[PDB]
Amino acid sequence: SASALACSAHALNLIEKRTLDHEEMKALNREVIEYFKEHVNPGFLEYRKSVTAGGDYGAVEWQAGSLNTLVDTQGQEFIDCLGGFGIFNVGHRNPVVVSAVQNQLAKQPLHSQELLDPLRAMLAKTLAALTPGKLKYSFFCNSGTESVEAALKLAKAYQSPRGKFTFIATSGAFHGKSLGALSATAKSTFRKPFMPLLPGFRHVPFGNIEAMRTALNECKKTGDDVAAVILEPIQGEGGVILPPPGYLTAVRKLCDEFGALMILDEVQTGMGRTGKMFACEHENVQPDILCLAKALGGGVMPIGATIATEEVFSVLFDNPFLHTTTFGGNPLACAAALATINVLLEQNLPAQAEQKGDMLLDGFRQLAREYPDLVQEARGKGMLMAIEFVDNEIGYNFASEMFRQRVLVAGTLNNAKTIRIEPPLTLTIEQCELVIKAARKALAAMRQQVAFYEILHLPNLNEEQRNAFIQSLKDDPSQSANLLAEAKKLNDAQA
Amino acid sequence: SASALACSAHALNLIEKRTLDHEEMKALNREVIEYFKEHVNPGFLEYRKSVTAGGDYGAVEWQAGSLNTLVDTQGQEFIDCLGGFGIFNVGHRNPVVVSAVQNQLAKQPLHSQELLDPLRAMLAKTLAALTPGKLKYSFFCNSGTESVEAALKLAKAYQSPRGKFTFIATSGAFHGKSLGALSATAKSTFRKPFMPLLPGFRHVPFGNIEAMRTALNECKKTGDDVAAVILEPIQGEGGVILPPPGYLTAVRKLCDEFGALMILDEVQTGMGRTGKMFACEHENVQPDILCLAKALGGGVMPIGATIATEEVFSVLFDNPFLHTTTFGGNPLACAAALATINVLLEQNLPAQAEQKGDMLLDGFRQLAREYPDLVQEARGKGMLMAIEFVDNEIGYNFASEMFRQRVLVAGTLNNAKTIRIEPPLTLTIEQCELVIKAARKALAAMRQQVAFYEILHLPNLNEEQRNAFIQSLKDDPSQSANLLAEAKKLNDAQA
Amino acid sequence: MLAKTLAALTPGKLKYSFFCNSGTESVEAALKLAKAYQSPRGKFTFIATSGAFHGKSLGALSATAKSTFRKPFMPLLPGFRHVPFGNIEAMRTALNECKKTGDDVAAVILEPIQGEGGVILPPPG
Repeated sequence: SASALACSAHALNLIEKRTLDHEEMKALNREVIEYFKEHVNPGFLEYRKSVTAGGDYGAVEWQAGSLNTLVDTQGQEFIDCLGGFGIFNVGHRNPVVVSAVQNQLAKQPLHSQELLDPLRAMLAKTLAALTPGKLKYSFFCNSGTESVEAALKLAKAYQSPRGKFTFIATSGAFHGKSLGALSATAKSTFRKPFMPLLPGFRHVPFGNIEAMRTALNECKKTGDDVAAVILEPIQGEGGVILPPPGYLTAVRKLCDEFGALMILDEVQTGMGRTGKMFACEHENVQPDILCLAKALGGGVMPIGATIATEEVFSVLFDNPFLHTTTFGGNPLACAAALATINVLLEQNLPAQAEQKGDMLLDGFRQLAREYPDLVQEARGKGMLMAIEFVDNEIGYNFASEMFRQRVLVAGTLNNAKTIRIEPPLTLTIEQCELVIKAARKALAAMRQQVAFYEILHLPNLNEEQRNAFIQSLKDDPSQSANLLAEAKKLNDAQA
Repeated sequence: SASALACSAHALNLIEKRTLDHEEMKALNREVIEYFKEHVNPGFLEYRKSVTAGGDYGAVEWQAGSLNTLVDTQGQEFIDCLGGFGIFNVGHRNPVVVSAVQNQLAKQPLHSQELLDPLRAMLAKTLAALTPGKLKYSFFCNSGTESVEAALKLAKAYQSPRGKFTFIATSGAFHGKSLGALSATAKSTFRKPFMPLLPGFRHVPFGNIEAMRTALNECKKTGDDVAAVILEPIQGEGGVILPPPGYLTAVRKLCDEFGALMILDEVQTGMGRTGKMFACEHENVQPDILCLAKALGGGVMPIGATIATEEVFSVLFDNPFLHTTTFGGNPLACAAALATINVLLEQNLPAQAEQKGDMLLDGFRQLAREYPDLVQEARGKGMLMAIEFVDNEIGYNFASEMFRQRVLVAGTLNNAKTIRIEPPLTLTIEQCELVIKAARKALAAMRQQVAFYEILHLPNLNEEQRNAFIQSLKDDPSQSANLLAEAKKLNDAQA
Repeated sequence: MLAKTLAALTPGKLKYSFFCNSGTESVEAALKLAKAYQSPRGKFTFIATSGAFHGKSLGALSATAKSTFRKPFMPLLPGFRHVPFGNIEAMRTALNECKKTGDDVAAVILEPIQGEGGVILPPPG
């Protein structure tokens, strides 16, 4: 349409604005819907349509409200129970993190890549102090998938001179979408269109120590000895799947036995979300390689980190350029990360995550037994929780109904029936009660709805006998579950 | 030793400081050397030793000086002829980019991942306006290697239902170090320790249209039909290798003929460095997929972009989650990118890059004819230039001698004899002449140096006349050529 | 007796014989010899020629070049490449590029005259 200069200028004018009048708002929303349709992806528009009602599919981000709230272009405020799928552990625009990023921005945002940058050393030292056991050396990148790529490359550089090439992952796992990481990721629909991927990747059931022992033993028998095992301590996109107690310990023991490396993917569970700094600290398990991202950026910067023992990381000492990345370890990202570690440790946000997590999960379990017609079960650990519903449509209506009540929730990439609850660790108790009540009203509306459909498909009743039921349902919506009871109580007698 | 909290607190105290006293500086440099040794990589310390003399290996970054200068922890100012290997096209802490990043930081740094974020739409529209031909849809990530990963995955999703799986790259190419991108990258030492990589990747000589035609025709004959060809318009890491005029056009025609996709990797050559916004505009060639990073962040943010035609990008419309990335398209990075596009277009920095590039390359070629004993050839296009020396030791001494004169230069990952000159496009004419003069003094010192060694190693010489010879060598450097001859004149006469 | 006879009958240092039952099996044994010799030396990729035929067992089929013979059974062995038959510069290019990228060639396999290609004669030398 217009020249690139005009577009950029308009964009900067809109970046400098702090509030919008409604004709400004309507024009901007119309613009972003158009440019999403013609330059980003129209599929996204259809998806949000499936998780909203009416023009709610077209809510546009504008600004962080408070630590735990987001404000769209219309001034509507939302409680964030999504947390960017584990990004905003210390809330939105955390004053400490914003302050550090602002100071380093005043000093120097990106490094020369040639001279020694001090914040990379400081952050590496901090992470060595913060990680269990012999985890000592850190490599910095910009995303979770990049961290997993660095983990895989470390394992390969260490194990290939030892005649081991095959990797074991678990079904339902997610480790990123770059081709290397995608070889470990387990969701069929994510992988099939891009096959062939890396050779020698195998998957076993998550939480099943005997299956994994079988895989390692068979790989040894056939000469395809396993270089590394990679897993999440708790599967995020699988629907917040908790392994049996002692699973991580048994996996460590197994890797020690077969001489395979243990790669723990804590991209989602890390930085205090599960009640401790890292999920592996629940069992005092130290992997050979640990993957971090998301929350490590403090909800301000993109960052990833791959920490390893000196024994394995030493494969990069002779040639320090064997693995690099363009922006990795830039001063802005490092400042963000250091500020985030400081905030988490000074406010003991892991413990808070355990308390608030217990409270929210208590509420969700009570709602789960009150609504077994819609909720299958609620699960979680710390502030990483999920509610699995009976259908996908049901969980869809839940996401929509929560969005209408201005509480942000979203689904899970590998589980279509599950809705995740992943709010900031700074979520207040008041907002905890508010989100529990919001969930209650959501489930109530959904029960009314499923009753309303089920009454329409019952075969053994006349054309006007339903209309009395629909009528009574709508203007007197109180006889609800018990009403549905009445409906079938006539349908089965008329059968 | 110390807790993570103490380390973080110290790091933030140091982020808030703007200058360092002498003893604070000595303690910080000692700290950063230690933590690099024990937590980052000791190999880096050895590398910087190989490109410096004495404590120069231990210069620590601190702050951007001006648009084109960097200041270490000791207050020493360096002219940046490295530009972060193509990152700082608009200089360091560009006021426009810093301003946009600060405004968006005041609103919201990272997006929810659920709602529509407006700056992603704005940037996608801007890039559609700025890119040649039918390049229309953009996917945003955080690095060059991620952009190449998205390019490969687009090609795979498009070509796998058409029975095409193999990829053609070129020798000397660099496309990233994530395993997917690493399958395309061509440098042996980067790839061997991590094999096996993706199957079906082949390489042909860069700039050789008949070799590539041979590869495609043989792949068709054997049923391994090529899905895509990926190449840089000018190989940056290969030593700034220029293809014959018309090569890119012929590659486009060839891909059109065989029904393969053309992936142009402009991670390094993009954003005005080669005298035009994209290098592909020199021949008016539109690829199917275009890769951007580095300079697109304005030297403030990490960002990557993969732009494609609707025909190819439409493979993600039915399932918009088929390829995603955690931080991709965050508001901070988008603000940076829009600011950079604005700066480049408003100050016509591409044309400036052509002018200053021509001037610097003229100077380097003159120095090349004056010093054929050290310089093999100088080459470049716009402000992407390189000087290839006779050996690696020579180019090493050049990098060191330029570092001592406080001009920043570095080598190229795929070429050990070549030193790249990649300064900001905002480099001023005064600094251009200063860099030419610095190169002259460097080459002079290197010639006097090689003379000094050759005089030092002659075996048919006692100690007295050797002391006289190097004494004279110091006291009259312009006689360097003659005395060395004299030295051998005598080293032969007593053999 | 047959191994000794073949040693007497073959040019130069060809000395040891392995006996199988078919051409494709002979090519399989050739490939396995090359692999066992070159894998401890860090070389894995094989170069064949277009129009070549070396058998239809999967190993040999990786070297065989006819599209219709191979496509329905892909994926085959990794690291097999083809260059035009009789073109020494193309093959030199393949070997040099394989060395540059760290995919060093373990072996080159070819017929002295391509039978199924239509009795294709290479240039003298």
